[PDB]
Amino acid sequence: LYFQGNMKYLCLIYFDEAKLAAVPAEELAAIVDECMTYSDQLGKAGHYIASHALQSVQTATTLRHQGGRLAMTDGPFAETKEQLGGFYLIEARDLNQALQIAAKIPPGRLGCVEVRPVKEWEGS
Amino acid sequence: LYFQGNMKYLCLIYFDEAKLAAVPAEELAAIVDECMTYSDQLGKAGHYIASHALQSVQTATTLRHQGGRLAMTDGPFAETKEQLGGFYLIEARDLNQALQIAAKIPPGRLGCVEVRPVKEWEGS
Repeated sequence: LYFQGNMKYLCLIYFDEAKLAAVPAEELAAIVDECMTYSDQLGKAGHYIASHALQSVQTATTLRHQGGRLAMTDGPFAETKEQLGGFYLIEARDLNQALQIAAKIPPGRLGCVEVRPVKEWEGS
Repeated sequence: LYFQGNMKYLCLIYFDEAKLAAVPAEELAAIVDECMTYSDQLGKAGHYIASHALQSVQTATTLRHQGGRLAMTDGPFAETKEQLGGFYLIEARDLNQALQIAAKIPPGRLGCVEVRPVKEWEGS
């Protein structure tokens, strides 16, 4: 007998925010539409778990535990070339299938998509 | 009449993977337990939506759309001092309440927690 499935993967959508100005507003809207349509197809296929587009890192607030002290700072965890702009939490039969799905995430064309397996293996 | 709530926030858990070796294995296990207990309390309170610990960035695979070409590379989106090691997707009345919850995420003590509002505002 084998443990019964449910391999989940976090598909991280990374892209330079400073380049959304260069992208025509109408095409940017298309990505949003294709994204809703893709999520629906994923849902019907049984892959969809959750997904969200994130607001600018400018809206972020970071909390860091230093000594035993908590410090609050404006902005993201760190300055990076590409910021985390959204994610898709899915379940697939394996990493290869997860990559096939991630390759189709619409917003991913704005930069890249990092596929990371989660630790939790739900099943029996 | 006001639009009816459901403000969601992504609490990103960041920490240097190279320092999990320095953390005593037993204390590391405690964090895992406090984490399960905290998720349960969050669930009962109505804040919990989803949460996952991520496997090492070594298990990551990144997909990037260049010209019209898709390139696959081993590893994360980029090399950073602290890697994204997990997340909590929650809903709170506002950012201040979201920060109060994030300040209590157990794994957050390994580095920092970035709280980012999602774009989607579900309700009516």
